[PDB]
Amino acid sequence: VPMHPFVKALQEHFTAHQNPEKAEPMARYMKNHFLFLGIQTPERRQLLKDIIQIHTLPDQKDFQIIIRELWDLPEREFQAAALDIMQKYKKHINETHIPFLEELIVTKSWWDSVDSIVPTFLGDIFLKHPELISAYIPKWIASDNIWLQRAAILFQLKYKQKMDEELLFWIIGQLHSSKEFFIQKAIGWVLREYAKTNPDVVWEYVQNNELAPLSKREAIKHIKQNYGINN
DNA sequence: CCCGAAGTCCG
DNA sequence: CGGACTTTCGGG
Ligand SMILES: Cc1cnc(N)c2[nH]cnc12
Repeated sequence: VPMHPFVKALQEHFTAHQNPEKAEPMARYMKNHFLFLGIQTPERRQLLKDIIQIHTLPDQKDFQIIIRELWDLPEREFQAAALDIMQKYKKHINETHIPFLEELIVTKSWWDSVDSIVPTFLGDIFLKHPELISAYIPKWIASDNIWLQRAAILFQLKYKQKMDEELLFWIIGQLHSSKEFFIQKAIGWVLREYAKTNPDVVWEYVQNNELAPLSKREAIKHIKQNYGINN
C-alpha cells in the first residue's frame, strides 16, 4: 500500500525547496536528533498551503493516516507540517483521540513537537473533559518517558483562571526531584505562566516547597520584581 | 512594530 | 549556578 498522494505531493514539494545550508544549523539546534530539509516556518506553511490548494485537504477519514505517514518521514519539517495539518482538523479531535496524541508525544519526541501537542490539543481536551485527567496523568507521571511527564506538567499551561491549582501543585510535587532538564524547565514554565494569573500563590509555592534551582529561578523570573529580593 | 516563549558562551 | 545574549516563532 503506497503513501497517501497528499503526503507524496507534500514530500516532493518540500524537497524541491530544501536548503542544506540552513538545515545544518537547524539540525544542531535540535541537538542533531533529526534530519532537516532546511525550510523555516513561513515558507513551510506556504508550501503546505500550495499542496492544499492543488489537492484539497484529505477527507477526515484519512486524518490520522496522513499524520502518521508524515510522522514516519525522516525530516523534521514533516512532523511540523503534520502538526499544522492537525490544526486544520481541530474541530474533529475529541477525547477519543487521547491515545493517538500520546503516541505522537512518545514518537520522534523533542520539545518542538511535544510543546505543540500538549498545551493546545491535550489542554483543550482535558478542559472539556476534566474527568478524564485521572485516567492519564497518573500513568504519565509514573512513565519512564520524560515527554509524558512533561505532558502532565504542561497540559494546563494556558488554563489561566481555569487552572486546577491543587492538581498543578500535586503534579509538580511528584516531579520536583527529577534531574531531567526538560522536566525542571517545564515546571519553571508552567509556574511562570500561571503566575501571570495568580502571582501570590506561585510565590508562596516556590518559597515554601522544594524545587530544582532552575525551576524556581524560571518560575519567578518576572514576579520577583513584585515581591523583591531579600538581603 | 512590540514583547515573551529553546540555544551558546562565560564567569 | 545564573546572567548575557542568540535566532525563530506566536501574538498583541
Ligand atoms: C523558547 C525560547 C525562549 N526564549 C528565547 N529567547 C527563544 N528564542 C527562540 N526560542 C526561545
